[PDB]
Amino acid sequence: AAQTNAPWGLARISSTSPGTSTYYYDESAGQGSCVYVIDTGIEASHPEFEGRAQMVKTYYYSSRDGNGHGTHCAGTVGSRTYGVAKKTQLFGVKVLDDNGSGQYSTIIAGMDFVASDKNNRNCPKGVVASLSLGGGYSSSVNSAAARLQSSGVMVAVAAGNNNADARNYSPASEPSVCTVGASDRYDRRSSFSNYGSVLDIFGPGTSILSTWIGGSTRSISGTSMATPHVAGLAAYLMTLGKTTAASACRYIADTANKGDLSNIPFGTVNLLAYNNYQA
Repeated sequence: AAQTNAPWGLARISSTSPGTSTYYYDESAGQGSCVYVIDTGIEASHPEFEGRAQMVKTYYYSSRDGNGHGTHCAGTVGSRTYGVAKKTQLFGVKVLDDNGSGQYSTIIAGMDFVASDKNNRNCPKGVVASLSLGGGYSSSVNSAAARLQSSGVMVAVAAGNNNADARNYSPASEPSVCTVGASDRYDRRSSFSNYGSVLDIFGPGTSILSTWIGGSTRSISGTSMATPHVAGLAAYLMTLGKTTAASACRYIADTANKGDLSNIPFGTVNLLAYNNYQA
């Protein structure tokens, strides 16, 4: 595969450099892994999702996505035009309101609806969860994240958008998961992006074009945009044999673009999510 004049995010993860405008990948393309987008929900009726998106769970009045973010990121996972893994199912938990917010009661319950619900679904390839969310540090929410990973669900968390050591932010801080940071298109860790010991890989977080509520397709920045790429790739890869739910992060890191970002602090890993598709 070889989708051209692609978003900058997708093209980048297929490329050892920035400055390429075409996305390259395997014909597998996510067919048979599943991904759990944990955020404001999936507008599954989007023409981009071709039936692959759905609302498995919602802790609020409706499954309905009325922010866009849950849809946006969902696209970056498994949209056909904007997404990393273009043949994967997309299982929406709606843990967050349209105010743009929620509780750890819900958040955690979302982590843990999935730890089970994965069962109910079919992913002979493996499952990926996207923590499209983060707050201050809290030791429940981190436990949850672990539990979820512990339970064979490849977890991807945004490092955060506070321009701080992630360690003061959860679920990002949890050792077991893959904590993701953002890069701007010129191989620069993005301004908002958090950092430090904990972070695993980097992704495209910046200017990221993807799906949106009401048929549209817009472009927002954030380290929560970074992650569905990584979950996307995780799911793209776990589908390929190349790794297991546990081994994703440790693979993605072993396979990344080494010393291929700048504006990287001390400690903080210098690696960038690479898909490794020698086309």
